[PDB]
Amino acid sequence: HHHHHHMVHITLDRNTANSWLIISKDRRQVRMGDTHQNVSDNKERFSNYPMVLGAQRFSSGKMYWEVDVTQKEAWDLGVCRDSVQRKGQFSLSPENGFWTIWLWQDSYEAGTSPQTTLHIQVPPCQIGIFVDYEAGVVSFYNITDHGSLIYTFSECVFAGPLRPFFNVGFNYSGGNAAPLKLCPL
Ligand SMILES: Cc1nsc(N2CCCNCC2)n1
Repeated sequence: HHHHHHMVHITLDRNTANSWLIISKDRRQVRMGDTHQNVSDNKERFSNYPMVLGAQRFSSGKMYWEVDVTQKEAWDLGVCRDSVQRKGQFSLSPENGFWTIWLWQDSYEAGTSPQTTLHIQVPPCQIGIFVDYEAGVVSFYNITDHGSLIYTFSECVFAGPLRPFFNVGFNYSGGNAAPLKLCPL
């Protein structure tokens, strides 16, 4: 992939975060806190899961960014509609407005309905996310393995503005405290 030259500077939107998340001062890192983080509730916040959106909204063009997932046991990454459900239980699927991959219990899977098994030989420490709005494409790249393709969602029906999507995952095990970090360009 030669997608690096569509690189965009992504920052996290505090106001969308689950109330247990801690976003860094530079808005480039997020991690699970050990308690509720002393913020008011609002209609933007993901209530049931440790999720947060990027501040940027995309309705055209080609966009690329990279996320560091080093030492995490569980996470979800990708893009979603600006109008996704925030409150209650829901599944990550294109029908619900999400184009995502994840790590869960040592398996990587794409957020199709039902979910698709991914085949990754080299556990990634960084993930590249490529969106082509006009083509209807969301692609995922293994930066640790020379940029090798992980998954492509094609014929996507975005049906509105897109936002970068993140889930740091729960930390019941004590092995998933590490942050998601947006990597420098
Ligand atoms: C609805 C919700 N968002 S975070 C959260 N935690 C309590 C459950 C134990 N793990 C810590 C995070 N619950």
